[PDB]
Amino acid sequence: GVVAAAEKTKQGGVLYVGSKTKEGVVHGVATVAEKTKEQVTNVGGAVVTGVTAVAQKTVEGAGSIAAATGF
Amino acid sequence: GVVAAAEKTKQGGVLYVGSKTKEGVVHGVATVAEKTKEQVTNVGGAVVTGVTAVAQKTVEGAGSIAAATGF
Repeated sequence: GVVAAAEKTKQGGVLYVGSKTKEGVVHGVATVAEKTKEQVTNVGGAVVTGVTAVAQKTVEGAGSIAAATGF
Repeated sequence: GVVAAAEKTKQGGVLYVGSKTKEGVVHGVATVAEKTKEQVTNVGGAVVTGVTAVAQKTVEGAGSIAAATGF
């Protein structure tokens, strides 16, 4: 069936961000529906979201997503 | 100067409105500014405002508006 497996076996830079916004509306991962059966959202990584969203070295590993929606 | 005068000396229909809206956003008389000196709004009549705004025989009289904005 639906199987997810992730293995991480580890045997063994200036970033300046400046923002100045008077008004800001930010939407990240958004799923919108009126009539649906399944609305599954799977997050294995990063969904860093904001007016000044900064992501630095977020997803650096074994990630597995298995979805069997429907049937 | 600024003078307003109104005199009303009175010496002596089926209206069916049906509305069906799932979502409604209604704005009537709206004045929007970021930097202004005067923002005067004068109402002598009717500003009937709504999702199902109905006006029937509203302004039937002597109405006077005198505005001396500025100078």
